[PDB]
Amino acid sequence: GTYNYGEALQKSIMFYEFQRSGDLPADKRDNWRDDSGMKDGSDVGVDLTGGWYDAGDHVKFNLPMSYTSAMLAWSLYEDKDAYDKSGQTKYIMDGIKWANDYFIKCNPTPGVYYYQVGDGGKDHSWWGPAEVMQMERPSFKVDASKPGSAVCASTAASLASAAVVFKSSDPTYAEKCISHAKNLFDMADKAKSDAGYTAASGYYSSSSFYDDLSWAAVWLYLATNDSTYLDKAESYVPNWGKEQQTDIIAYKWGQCWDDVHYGAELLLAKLTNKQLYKDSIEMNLDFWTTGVNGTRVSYTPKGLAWLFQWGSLRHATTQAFLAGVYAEWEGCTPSKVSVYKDFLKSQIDYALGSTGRSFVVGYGVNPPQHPHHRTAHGSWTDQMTSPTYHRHTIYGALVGGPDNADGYTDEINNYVNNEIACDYNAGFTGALAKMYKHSGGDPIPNFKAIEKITNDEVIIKAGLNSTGPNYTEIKAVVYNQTGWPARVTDKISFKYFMDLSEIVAAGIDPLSLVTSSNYSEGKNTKVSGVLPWDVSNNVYYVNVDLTGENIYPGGQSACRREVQFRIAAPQGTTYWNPKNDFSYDGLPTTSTVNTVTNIPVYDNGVKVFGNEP
Amino acid sequence: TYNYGEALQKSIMFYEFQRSGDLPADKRDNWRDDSGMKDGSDVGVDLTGGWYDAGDHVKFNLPMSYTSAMLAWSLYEDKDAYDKSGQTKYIMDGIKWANDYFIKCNPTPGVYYYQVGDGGKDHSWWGPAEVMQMERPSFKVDASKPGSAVCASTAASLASAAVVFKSSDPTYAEKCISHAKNLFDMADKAKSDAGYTAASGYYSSSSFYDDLSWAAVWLYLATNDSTYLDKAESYVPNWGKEQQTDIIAYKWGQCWDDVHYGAELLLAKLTNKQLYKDSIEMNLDFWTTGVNGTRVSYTPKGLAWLFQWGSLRHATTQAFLAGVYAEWEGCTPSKVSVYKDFLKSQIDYALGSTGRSFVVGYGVNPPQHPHHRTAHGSWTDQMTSPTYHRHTIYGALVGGPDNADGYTDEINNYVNNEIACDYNAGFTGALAKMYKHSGGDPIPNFKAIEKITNDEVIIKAGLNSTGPNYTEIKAVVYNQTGWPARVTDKISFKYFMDLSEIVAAGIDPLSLVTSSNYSEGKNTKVSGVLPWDVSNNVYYVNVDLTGENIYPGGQSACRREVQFRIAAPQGTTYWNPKNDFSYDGLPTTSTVNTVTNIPVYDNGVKVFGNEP
Ligand SMILES: OC[C@H]1O[C@@H](O[C@H]2[C@H](O)[C@@H](O)[C@H](S[C@H]3[C@H](O)[C@@H](O)[C@H](O[C@H]4[C@H](O)[C@@H](O)[C@H](S)O[C@@H]4CO)O[C@@H]3CO)O[C@@H]2CO)[C@H](O)[C@@H](O)[C@@H]1S
Ligand SMILES: OC[C@H]1O[C@@H](O[C@H]2[C@H](O)[C@@H](O)[C@H](S[C@H]3[C@H](O)[C@@H](O)[C@H](O[C@H]4[C@H](O)[C@@H](O)[C@H](S)O[C@@H]4CO)O[C@@H]3CO)O[C@@H]2CO)[C@H](O)[C@@H](O)[C@@H]1S
Ligand SMILES: [Ca+2]
Ligand SMILES: [Ca+2]
Ligand SMILES: [Ca+2]
Ligand SMILES: [Ca+2]
Ligand SMILES: [Mg+2]
Ligand SMILES: [Mg+2]
Ligand SMILES: [Mg+2]
Ligand SMILES: [Mg+2]
Ligand SMILES: [Mg+2]
Ligand code: NI
Repeated sequence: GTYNYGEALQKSIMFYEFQRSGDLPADKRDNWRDDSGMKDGSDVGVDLTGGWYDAGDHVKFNLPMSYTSAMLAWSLYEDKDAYDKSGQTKYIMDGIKWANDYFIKCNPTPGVYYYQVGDGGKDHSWWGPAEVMQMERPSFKVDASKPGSAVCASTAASLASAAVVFKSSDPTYAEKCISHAKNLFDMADKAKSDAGYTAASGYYSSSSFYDDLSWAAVWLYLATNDSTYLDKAESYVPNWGKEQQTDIIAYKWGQCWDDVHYGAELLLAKLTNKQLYKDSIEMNLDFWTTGVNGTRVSYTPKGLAWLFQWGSLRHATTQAFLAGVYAEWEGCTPSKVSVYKDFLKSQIDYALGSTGRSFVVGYGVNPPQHPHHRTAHGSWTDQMTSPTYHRHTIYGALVGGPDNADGYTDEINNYVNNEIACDYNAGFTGALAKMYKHSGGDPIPNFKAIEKITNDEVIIKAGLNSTGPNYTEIKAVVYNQTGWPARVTDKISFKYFMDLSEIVAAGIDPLSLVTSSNYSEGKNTKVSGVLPWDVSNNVYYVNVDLTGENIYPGGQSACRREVQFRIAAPQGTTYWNPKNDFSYDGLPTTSTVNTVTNIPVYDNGVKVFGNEP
Repeated sequence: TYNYGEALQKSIMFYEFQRSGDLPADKRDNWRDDSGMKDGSDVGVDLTGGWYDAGDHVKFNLPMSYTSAMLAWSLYEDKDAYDKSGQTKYIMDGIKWANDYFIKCNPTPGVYYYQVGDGGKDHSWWGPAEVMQMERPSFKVDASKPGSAVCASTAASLASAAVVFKSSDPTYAEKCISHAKNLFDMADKAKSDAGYTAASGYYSSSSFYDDLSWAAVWLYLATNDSTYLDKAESYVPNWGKEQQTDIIAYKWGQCWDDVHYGAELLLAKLTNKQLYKDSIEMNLDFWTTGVNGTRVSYTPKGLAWLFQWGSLRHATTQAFLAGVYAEWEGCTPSKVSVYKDFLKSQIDYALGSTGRSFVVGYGVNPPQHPHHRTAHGSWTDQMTSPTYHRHTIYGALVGGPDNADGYTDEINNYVNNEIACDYNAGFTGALAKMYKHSGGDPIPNFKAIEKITNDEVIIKAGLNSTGPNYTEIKAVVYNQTGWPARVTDKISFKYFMDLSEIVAAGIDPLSLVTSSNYSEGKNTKVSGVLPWDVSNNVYYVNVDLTGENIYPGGQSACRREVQFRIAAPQGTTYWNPKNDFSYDGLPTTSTVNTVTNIPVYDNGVKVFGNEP
């Protein structure tokens, strides 16, 4: 049971690059993600482009998004040596900056914070790649009158933690992050309410904000060194959730997007050395390991600390991270250090392959093949079932995980065991960095996700629609099956080649033949008259132009354009011979079209599919 | 402000968890059992019983008798509090538990066993009382080797017990008196602690005239024979004085080593002489308002702090004496409220006035790591494992904070976090008085039947070595018993296989060869292949550990490793471990892990794992 923690780490970081929204950098290392959500914020007149899509959807939910970047920054703060040695420092910093540059955009003026872009209902009702989304993507904000303490504080924490890890390499950016972190924190602190945080209801409803206030205050303290914030962080503790039948700080759950008091108390213990926080975090970690006060988290037969049905791996690997960080602190109860470090490894190893298979996409043995993800799947027909395989490998994604009995099924709509999301990989990345520091495992040098194109991106299918002594009528259908990256193809055209030697010999002008279209989709489709290709050899063709048609891989009608065209010799004549026409050879009889390779398709004049005579 | 009745109830219960010997069937806990069952066997005397002193298992009669004497004093002073709280039965059972033991320790006139167990050997092992393996020698005093303090302290315990048992059990009261008289005679004739040596380093005595007066006072109350009152008073000029003065010491407090405080309090009530009234009030004043420019230290949060060791023990004991004296008609009127305020303030500090309780299993945020072997319940002779106490020793008052209220709840801090008999003695009496004054209902029908929080007996296994014709298993059984901790000498386990392939090969499953390369216990017996459910071709290998002295008291002690193999004829290739029930999930390495398909039995009863 040996696992390459370095490779797992580099892939977990790369996962977020695949989640990026906005104007993607020229230096990206994949060939399947491209610009998307480019009009984000346009509905309110604010540039809100950037950030990460939440899960297998394209909504930008700022609570889990900010929780994610705050956790990544925490990891970099605790283990920079791991990121430097593994050569991954540059990549995680770029990811941290990607999320935070967007949060800065979301705080355009003091007192205003945009916390979501996209409508859950509108976004989830379409199954296709991010690059060609066609639906409205509304922007939502909170302010003094419509407060969002949890999301504002979670974002302040992300910005503040970003400042901590960026201060050394670029103080100006760190300074800017702190400025926005302070405003968002003040908004959250004064309001003490999530009343205005409504667009995320049912997706990321907030069940607490005092935890976020402490978490944000702790990070502002670390970024500014102003104890004002440390006092504030401690002041919220009495208001944190407690254990039902006692008056003790809650300890039977774990660090997650909705509950960050575990991370806050862990850091408060390290920063103040106060018994209360040491007792609290150890009660939580003990519950996750050896058990405490006659209570322990459930464990699957195969060794996974199982909190509950949704994202079991997410919870276990996040706790593994906290256990690892706390175990290295001098204040940790000496007798628990080994228990905590063993827990860190056991849970991470479960995710990586201890049961005989990996739960990380594109990593290890038998990794998940069908994670619930729209863009990685790459349907061009708005169907979760087509194609029957994922066209892209979204490296590093940690799936939800098995049930309490280690039961797991790899299906695209097992939206409970196979979901993937930013928050699922956040603590995981931190735990991996800690294990790499402990046990190594070499990352793949200069790793990239430049995929081989596995299906022809723009094709054409054709068949004989009608025939007569003086004519041939073809039914052709062009299909946009683009995926590298998925894209609108509005400059497509195709050519139908004929040998008109028989027309010339009959004493008829080959360029005089009547071309026509019985039917076609698209206001712009244009069928040319007969044009010369290689006159010396009597080869001519008909050009069918679809330029202007916004064909995109987002539905049956969307991805295609059918065009029926005919070429006719004079009425009443019988010398027309389609049998010596290049494009007629092997042409499917009947109108039941089949893919053909002798009716070449061009993209902006460049042949991309099929052959010429 | 606090529930004094519940506190009182649990403080009494504390002693039940300290009990050594053959425990009663009416026991209200499921984690303590018979222990120290051979106590006295080295001298041919049944010396079983009594209370273990602190977080250890030595029976130190000086603090033990001080404790029971103080508990009886409380019952004598406040029977009405015990009756109303419905705890009378429980404190009387405790008082009798200690005194029945002291009686056993006085087997013949002039002979007194004052200790069972050796501090050095007892403290060198960290585990539950029920499975102690070390020798526990008995020690005695007699005319040639005297122990005046321990003999008189025991006489006081027995005589005070007689006073409170006289009404309900006059015969036992007489029994206690008979023995009290003999031990006091021993102490009075000898006037020396020269032979009291086995407790050196733990409870060495620094005075015995105080014990002589304390015993004489109780013998007088028990017998009404003026002879004893005269003796009690005759020892006063021999009590320790305050340095450079002829003043009876007043700057310390009532405790196992110095009982002149309790003796003078009682002598004041019994004789009304000014000498005694002045002396006890000088002590109480020193502890409250201060006196002659001197006063005990107080912590910022209100704790009268006497000494680093057991600060709570001293403060709550003085609280008890203050309460008793304050109620007496002879107490200076103006000091009555002062003394009663002190009683409440010191008790409230112990119960939770600083924001947390210093009483195990009581109030808000009580101590979780008291220095106590059996409550912790380690099965590996490790103070550090497990990292939490497997049992809740209700009522135990911890040592207490430093002079700045600093307190660290950790198992290894035996100075501020140990618990002991004497720590709860005066405490119990002060609690009875607070209950009488402010109430607080005890918990109805309270018992300490805990849920089993860890599998008491488990087995871990792994694949030792394999082959095309065999499977070799390495398994380790572990005794992690705690309810109660116990020797598991009737343990066995079964390894199940499906031998359909053997039958199909024309071979007799019962002919396969079983063997063992390594075995930890000398009684380990690995059977040949046996039938279990032949209808489904299920056979098994039975591994019997019966006879093994497996106990929760050490890394090697609690476990037994067994490596066994089952093999088909050499050269054959039909052996298939995959359809074997016990092979499923088996760690494919010599590194073992907890498994649930190799069931463990205790006297034939399956206690861990599943069968096919
Ligand atoms: O009281 C117990 C603890 O509850 C914690 O709160 C829980 C809450 O009780 C529970 O219902 C949700 S389930 C939640 C899941 O955690 C998210 O990861 C998941 O995300 C969805 C997203 O909503 C979808 O839009 C996309 S398509 O898929 C992702 C897949 O993950 O949504 C689920 C439903 O909202 O989790 C809460 C957090 O753990 C409290 O935080 C804790 O304090 C207490 S003790
Ligand atoms: O000089 C001032 C007064 O001294 C009194 O005598 C003191 C003595 O000087 C002092 O050393 C001890 S400290 C002692 C403590 O009292 C015990 O309760 C404690 O018990 C230990 C036990 O020894 C261990 O075997 C077990 S595992 O743990 C328990 C934990 O409590 O041991 C401590 C060290 O031996 O206290 C004496 C009594 O107060 C005189 O009695 C007094 O007259 C004078 S004025
Ligand atoms: Ca929260
Ligand atoms: Ca032709
Ligand atoms: Ca003495
Ligand atoms: Ca078999
Ligand atoms: Mg660009
Ligand atoms: Mg570090
Ligand atoms: Mg603790
Ligand atoms: Mg019995
Ligand atoms: Mg079978
Ligand atoms: Ni598949």
